[PDB]
Amino acid sequence: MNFGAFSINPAMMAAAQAALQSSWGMMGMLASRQNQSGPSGNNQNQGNMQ
Repeated sequence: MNFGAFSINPAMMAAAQAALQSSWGMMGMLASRQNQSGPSGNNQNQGNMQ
């Protein structure tokens, strides 16, 4: 009797795919973990006087 008639239009699956847009792709000032190109941070203690 189900000649493809009881096929349900996706919504939860549809929203899940859209939720990815909020999952990642965040703004830089919101994600405090910023990357640096090279050892410019200087974590060495030798040469560090405070």
